[PDB]
Amino acid sequence: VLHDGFNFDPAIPKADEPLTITFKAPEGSNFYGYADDLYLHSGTGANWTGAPTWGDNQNKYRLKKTKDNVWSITLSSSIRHFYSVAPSTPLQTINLIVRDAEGSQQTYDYATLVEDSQNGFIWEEPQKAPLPISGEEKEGIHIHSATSIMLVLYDKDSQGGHKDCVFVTGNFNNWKLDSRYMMKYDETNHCWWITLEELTAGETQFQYFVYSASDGGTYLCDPYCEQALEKGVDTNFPTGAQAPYVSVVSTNPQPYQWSAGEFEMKNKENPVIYELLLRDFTSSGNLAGAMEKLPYLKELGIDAIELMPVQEFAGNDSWGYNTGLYFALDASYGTQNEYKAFIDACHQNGIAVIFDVVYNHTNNDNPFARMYWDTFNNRPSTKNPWLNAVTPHQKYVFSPDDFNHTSEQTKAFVKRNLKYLLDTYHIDGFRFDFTKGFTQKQTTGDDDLAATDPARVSVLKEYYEAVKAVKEDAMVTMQHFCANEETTLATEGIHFWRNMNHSYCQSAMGWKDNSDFSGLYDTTRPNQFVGYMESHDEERCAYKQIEYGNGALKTNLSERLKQLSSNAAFFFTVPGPKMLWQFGEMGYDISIDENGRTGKKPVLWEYQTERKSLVDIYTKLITLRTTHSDLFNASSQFTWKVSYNDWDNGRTLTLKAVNGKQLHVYANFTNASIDYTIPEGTWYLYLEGNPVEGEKKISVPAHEFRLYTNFAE
Ligand SMILES: OC[C@H]1O[C@H](OC[C@H]2O[C@H](O[C@H]3[C@H](O)[C@@H](O)[C@@H](O[C@H]4[C@H](O)[C@@H](O)[C@@H](O[C@H]5[C@H](O)[C@@H](O)[C@@H](O[C@H]6[C@H](O)[C@@H](O)[C@@H](O)O[C@@H]6CO)O[C@@H]5CO)O[C@@H]4CO)O[C@@H]3CO)[C@H](O)[C@@H](O)[C@@H]2O[C@H]2O[C@H](CO)[C@@H](O)[C@H](O)[C@H]2O)[C@H](O)[C@@H](O)[C@@H]1O
Ligand SMILES: OC[C@H]1O[C@H](O[C@H]2[C@H](O)[C@@H](O)[C@@H](O[C@H]3[C@H](O)[C@@H](O)[C@@H](O[C@H]4[C@H](O)[C@@H](O)[C@@H](O[C@H]5[C@H](O)[C@@H](O)[C@@H](O)O[C@@H]5CO)O[C@@H]4CO)O[C@@H]3CO)O[C@@H]2CO)[C@H](O)[C@@H](O)[C@@H]1O
Ligand SMILES: OC[C@H]1O[C@H](O[C@H]2[C@H](O)[C@@H](O)[C@@H](O[C@H]3[C@H](O)[C@@H](O)[C@@H](O[C@H]4[C@H](O)[C@@H](O)[C@@H](O[C@H]5[C@H](O)[C@@H](O)[C@@H](O)O[C@@H]5CO)O[C@@H]4CO)O[C@@H]3CO)O[C@@H]2CO)[C@H](O)[C@@H](O)[C@@H]1O
Ligand SMILES: [Ca+2]
Ligand SMILES: [Mn+2]
Repeated sequence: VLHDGFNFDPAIPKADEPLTITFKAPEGSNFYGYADDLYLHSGTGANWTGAPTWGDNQNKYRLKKTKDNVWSITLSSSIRHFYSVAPSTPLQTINLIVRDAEGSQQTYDYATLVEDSQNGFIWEEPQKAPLPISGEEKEGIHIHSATSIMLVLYDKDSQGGHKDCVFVTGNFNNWKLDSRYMMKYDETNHCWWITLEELTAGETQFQYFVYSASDGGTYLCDPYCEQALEKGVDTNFPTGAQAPYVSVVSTNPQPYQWSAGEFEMKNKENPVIYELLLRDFTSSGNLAGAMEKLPYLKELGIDAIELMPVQEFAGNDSWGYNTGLYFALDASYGTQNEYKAFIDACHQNGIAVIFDVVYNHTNNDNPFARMYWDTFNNRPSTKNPWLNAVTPHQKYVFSPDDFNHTSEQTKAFVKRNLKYLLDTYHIDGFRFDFTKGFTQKQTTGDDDLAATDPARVSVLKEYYEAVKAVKEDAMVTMQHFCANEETTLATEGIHFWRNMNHSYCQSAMGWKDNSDFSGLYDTTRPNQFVGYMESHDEERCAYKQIEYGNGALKTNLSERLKQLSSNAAFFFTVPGPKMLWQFGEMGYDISIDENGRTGKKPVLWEYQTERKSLVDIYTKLITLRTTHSDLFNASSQFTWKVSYNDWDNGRTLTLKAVNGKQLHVYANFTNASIDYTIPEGTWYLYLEGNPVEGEKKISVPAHEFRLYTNFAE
């Protein structure tokens, strides 16, 4: 009798006996009805000792077809002799891939356990025992003492099944599988657990080996670790450990001393948000480099820094939209305490901190993925309780590992992670990446995906309410781009990205086509829409000038900075929260496609002095929202003429406070001077408080604006 996949004679592989491996292709699978022989790509232990060169078709690697959909191979003399393993090396796992002769079609990483009598690895029945703790955050790493930690690993698949055993391996047992480090299973709580005793204080490194007869075994780290080494990044990644991740825990942490107490976001109803990628914001690409620039951002007058994703992402050179671990921040930007110090410094400068967080998808490195994996199709198992096997929204497939947001396990994980980041890092709110992806509906395009999904609306409220329960003044922004759902969710106090990049690129270039600014201001709830001329996802307004500008806007820096300054006068002057992408204030004009869309960008701090005239305008316009905040109250009456038809005679905006304060802006986006009659009144050129007669007529040069207040300071 044969199960689907790999079968073993002897049933329990023995390191020092021969082994017959029989592979049975399951129905639908890619070798189902395959006619020819298959080949074995295999090796022992974490790093596949003795693996051949991919495609080596020596007879010793041939699996003979013995029946329909059944192939067999014998590892002769012994397993140890087959892989040339030394007699005193514990041989505890065998990793198996079957492939065609061409090395084109294949199965994916699988392992089984090997008993090594000769070296003292004898199998034992795993014990059942009750979890000795209770409560809502049972899973993960509990520091019991300087010398002991309890590990708790959730294990229940979507078919109600679980693994057969779990070993903990690490620096404490030289990365071996050992019967003393077998976790006990609690069937009521659906958790493996163990206490590691007799650790030396300092740093414990570990991973799990999880095993079932039906799934085989796999190495994975703890999803709740706060610190991880990643193989290919950390030079000290342990030799005995398998890629990708090793969990790190200190039983004696040096705990960060937070300054003073109580931080509140300034201008909290309508903040100016600076979107920052640590990788490209400074030459050092890290927190320490960014910390040197907090004085610059404070003077700029911003209310909040939005950090592009800092949760552990694949490798160390990324935008961050490829999260492998959610409770560990990426050590390429710095240590846990450097993240706290950076956030503390922001706070001490008056600046809030928002984390960009990515819950649509994770990657193949996530323990949640590795726990229940399909080794035939290289994607999450259909039994995976957190992840979809196949992305429901086929228009947008950013990784193989799409979260199921109708899973209770997924929802509990996201809420616990949002609470963790608020409690540990003292952050001020969240920008949720791609909330449109929090859906189980089968779709193939933009319109079917964008149609209302009441379950998507419902889970986004749940996530919002979970954040508010922890910090009632936390700012929750969602990158959604689904109009009907945004109306419902904006009513609850959720903020939404309002993408005005297209219009302000067109105006920056001097093209009136599709230049309508009006989408920046939602007339119903202007404070719920975070409007931007630029984001990390879009082309730079100052780059489009160079590539496609009308006339002098291609070549004349002076004129380009005037036009970008006029854009800003039609942006920071508008009620509701606003976002700028790093260096827009200094006319950053490298194409998004330079060095590839997500590639490292040039770091051009010399632009801060060479385009200081634009930095000054941004600073004054942003600072105006602090010094005259009563003007930008959403109660203020706001009117503007910013359509396709508002061009040859200028664009206008007037903002009128209930207390009688007024702001008026005129701009000429054209390539020629235009005559304008200032509206009636006594006006000051606030960016210069020198008075100006209203009902008076001026010539406004190409690309320039005039800003007027009916107050002098
Ligand atoms: O380490 C390897 C590698 O991994 C990474 O790559 C992952 C991807 O990252 C990036 O994509 C991100 C965005 O940055 C993020 O902001 C977010 O953006 C999504 C939106 O959430 C989603 O809604 C959708 O937007 C659509 C929109 O829905 C639709 O309605 C319309 O909207 C317009 C409208 O048409 C218009 O009228 C106007 O009103 O404005 C609207 C707003 O635009 O069109 C929108 C845009 O199409 O899509 C966007 C993204 O475009 O979420 C994603 C993912 O979290 C990168 O931009 C992307 O290139 C990366 O994918 C790359 O890598 C993948 C595998 O690794 C691969 O599958 C993919 O093909 C490949 O290109 C890291 O971040 C890298 O740094 C790293 O090296
Ligand atoms: O420090 C030791 C060592 O560590 C790292 O390599 C080890 C891996 O971390 C470990 O997983 C294991 O690698 C396995 C691999 O996981 C497994 O999938 C298989 O790899 C096959 C692919 O399956 C197969 O498709 C083919 O891959 C091609 C790929 O198709 C092609 O598109 C292109 O990208 O190149 C690939 C390479 O030929 O072949 C590979 C096998 O080559 O088997 C692997 C084991 O052989 O063990 C690795 C070695 O210990 C580090 O990456 C390595 O530098 C370090 O020396
Ligand atoms: O009346 C005759 C003429 O009128 C119209 O064309 C003129 C436009 O009205 C005018 O604004 C100006 O066009 C600008 C355009 O507004 C501006 O955006 C820029 O266009 C660039 C894009 O910015 C750039 O991204 C790229 O667009 C590509 C895109 O990358 C690609 O993926 C795909 O979508 O195709 C697009 C090209 O179709 O390149 C364009 C440049 O082609 O600069 C434009 C001017 O260079 O000038 C137009 C006349 O030159 C009508 O549109 C036209 O049909 C009539 O013939
Ligand atoms: Ca990383
Ligand atoms: Mn999704």
